[PDB]
Amino acid sequence: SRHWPLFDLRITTPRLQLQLPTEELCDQLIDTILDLPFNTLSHLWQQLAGFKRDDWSLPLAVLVDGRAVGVQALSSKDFPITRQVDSGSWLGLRYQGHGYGTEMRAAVLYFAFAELEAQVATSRSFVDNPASIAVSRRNGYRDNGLDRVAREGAMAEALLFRLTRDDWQRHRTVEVRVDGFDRCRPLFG
Amino acid sequence: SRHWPLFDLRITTPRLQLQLPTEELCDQLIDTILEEDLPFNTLSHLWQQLAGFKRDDWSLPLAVLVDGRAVGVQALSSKDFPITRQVDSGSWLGLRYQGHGYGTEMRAAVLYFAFAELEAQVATSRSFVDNPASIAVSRRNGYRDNGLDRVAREGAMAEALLFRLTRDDWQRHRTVEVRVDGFDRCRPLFG
Amino acid sequence: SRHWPLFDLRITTPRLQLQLPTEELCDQLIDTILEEDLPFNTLSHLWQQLAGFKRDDWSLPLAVLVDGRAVGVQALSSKDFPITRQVDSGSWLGLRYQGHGYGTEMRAAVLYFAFAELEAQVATSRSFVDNPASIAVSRRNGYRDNGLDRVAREGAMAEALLFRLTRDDWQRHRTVEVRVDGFDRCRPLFG
Amino acid sequence: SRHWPLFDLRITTPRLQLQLPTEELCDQLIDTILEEDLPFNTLSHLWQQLAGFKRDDWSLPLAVLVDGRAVGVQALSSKDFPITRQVDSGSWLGLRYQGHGYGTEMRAAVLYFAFAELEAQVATSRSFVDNPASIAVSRRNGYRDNGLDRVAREGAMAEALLFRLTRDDWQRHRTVEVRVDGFDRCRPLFGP
Ligand SMILES: [Sm+3]
Repeated sequence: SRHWPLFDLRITTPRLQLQLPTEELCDQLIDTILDLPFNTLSHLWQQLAGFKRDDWSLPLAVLVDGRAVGVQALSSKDFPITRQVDSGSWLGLRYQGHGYGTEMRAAVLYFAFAELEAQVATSRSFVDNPASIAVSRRNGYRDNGLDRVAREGAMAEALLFRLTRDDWQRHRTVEVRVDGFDRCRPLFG
Repeated sequence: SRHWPLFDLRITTPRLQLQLPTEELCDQLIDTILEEDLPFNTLSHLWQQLAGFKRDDWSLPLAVLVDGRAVGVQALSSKDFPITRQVDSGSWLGLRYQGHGYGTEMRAAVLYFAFAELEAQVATSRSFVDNPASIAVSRRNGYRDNGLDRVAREGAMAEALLFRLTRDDWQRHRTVEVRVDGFDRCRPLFG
Repeated sequence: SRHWPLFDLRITTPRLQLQLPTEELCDQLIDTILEEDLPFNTLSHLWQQLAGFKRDDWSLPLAVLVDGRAVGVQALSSKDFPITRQVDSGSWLGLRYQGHGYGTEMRAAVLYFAFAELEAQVATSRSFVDNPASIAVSRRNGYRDNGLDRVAREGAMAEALLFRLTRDDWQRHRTVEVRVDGFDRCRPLFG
Repeated sequence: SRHWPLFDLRITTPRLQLQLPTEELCDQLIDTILEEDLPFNTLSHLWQQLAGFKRDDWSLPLAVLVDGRAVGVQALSSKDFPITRQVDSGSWLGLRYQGHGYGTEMRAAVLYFAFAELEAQVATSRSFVDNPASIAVSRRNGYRDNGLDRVAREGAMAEALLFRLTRDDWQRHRTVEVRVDGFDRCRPLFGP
């Protein structure tokens, strides 16, 4: 939308551009994924609509050559107080195995640490998703506990991760640029 | 969106087209309203209605187009529709588009959709007692009185008129020519 | 509870006493209803209503006592009361206590509390069309017809008649002596 | 209530009795806390937890009694318990009642309930880094480190240590004798 400055945020790496999904990018994302189409829109709509200073979720479309290939989300409750963010992500099947996962994580963590002035970033992976765990290792996260949840009716264990600003800085390798954030700054605090 | 059949629904009258608001229509609708927090408030509300559709609890905000331009919104909603067969409506129309009878026509459009396509038995609406435009729309569309209510509006008491229109009353007295296109693929979502 | 002044409220009529249900009274109300999920569902609903009390959104589920036995519930509730000055009521009465004039006495009890203690200007109620006893109680107490609503009830459509009672209509029709105790300490909670 | 079997559950240790708070016990717990909005805030919170019980999402706030006096609450919670077999706990103890070893004993009580009766596989807890007592309870009860969090607490950032205890570790190292009465009837309430 042209009535919401978060739509003008761009985060760019040498290979990727991240931005809030417009109608066109959402439909590209659904093609990438392909009840699922509506569930995907519904979820993105609800995240966009629920943005508040003290409870926000930014689902960023990840673009390779201008094409949406997945989503890298950043979120936080009580950010102005905790200075802690959490992330989640998915990447289309045919785009996995090319290091986009690591690069797109790098991109949101730069945004978090350099623009939002976060002090900690968290993530989690199912223990049977080594690719996502490898992304966390590469970005310098430290193990931060075990959790058990219901995943499609069966027990799944999740590994939790913690990345401080200092550890982030020591481990970073990806060049990241942020544009459009000046008008957005008042939304976060 | 190209991945949700409700976006292909079209309701057309002699002067109007109603359809689910796309990204472009939402932004046009916000342009109309602005004729600070209001833009996000508006997107947020539309987004939550689009995302919240459930067979047993839905709201359908339809952008109202006059010669291409989004001039306002005519909504229809219902909780437990398959059981109640009762729908409710609410609406707004940009100030510079008021006084042309678009209000009456847009209400007639969703009533046709509710009765002819959804097979509703009853449609309801409400107006603040000091909204003469909405009250006129209801009278021109042949609704019955259905009660007097009171609510809080901006920290003060506001009285509200309730309206009810039944399917047979509508069948026998309706006068607006309405066409619905793209409903067959939507049909399963409602029943 | 000894920590919430609403528990000290007493409304008394010639044959009835109404009060917020304590633990023992909730359990008697459940005894009454049972003339497997039902006990917990009742408990859960009463707890949630007790817990949800807010000045701008409250529900008062009053146990109705005949000779010490909890026989039914006469509820009063209101959203934005300080602004609207309007209250709503609902009730149920155990099967074997029906047909003895308790329904009208229990409505008179809460109506007096609303108009004389809370200083309400309007009281509303609704009754399903297939509940003529409850309809008659509304007519007996002076309520006027105020619309029709359809809702889902046990997976089937049930039509409700809505009722409206102004303070003047209340006054004109009131016959039952009502006394209210323990309200002074509750006063701040309501406004 | 005499219409909800969870009220007939009793968990006892050498010094303590734990049970779901009746109306009288809620009022004693509030008396203990008071040693303005606080009474109703407490009632409303207990009422909501009592009412919110579902197989797939429950919270069990247990009043802790020392010779009939209500000194605190030891809670046990789980979302999707029948699947995860993981429980979480939280608790408070009246200022007057701290430093007597009740915190460790009350934790031991719910752990035994969780592992011996609910057949939990994992128990978790968290403590603010500036709550040395709660941290010591987790350590005395054999929990291991399970990470670091930050939360907003009264408008300021507060760090919390997370703790995790497995059934095996509990079985090997538990020390407190615990008795649980009134659980048989409650079995179907916790299973699918
Ligand atoms: Sm009729």
